Amino acid sequence: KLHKEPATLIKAIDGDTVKLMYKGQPMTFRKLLVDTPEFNEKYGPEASAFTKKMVENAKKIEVEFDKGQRTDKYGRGLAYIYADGKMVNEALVRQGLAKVAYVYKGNNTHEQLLRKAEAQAKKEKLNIWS
Repeated sequence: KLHKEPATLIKAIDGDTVKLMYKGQPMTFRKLLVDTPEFNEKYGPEASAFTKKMVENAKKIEVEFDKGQRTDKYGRGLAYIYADGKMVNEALVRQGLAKVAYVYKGNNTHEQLLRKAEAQAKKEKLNIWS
């Protein structure tokens, strides 16, 4: 069972990385099970803009850790990010602005949900999939 925890946006970084105040401290988060293009590749700025809008325009941001390792080696929180109850990781993939990433260290709870969204984006030849 996973639980959502409040966070506050500090700064949108790129498609799949964002900085938030979490449990009183600023922390950089990496979105679980997604890979957005780096800003200097195709759909990079598109993925960055999408995430940025979602997190800035949200009234409530939440972070949901999975059951695996909670930080990568670069110190980034590994989480599912929600803006107003809506999962940003999922939205990226469904919009075809991110691919589903390999499972990292037991963090697989929403893998099927995301592969589902990705198959549909691909079926629609949407963005990355055009």
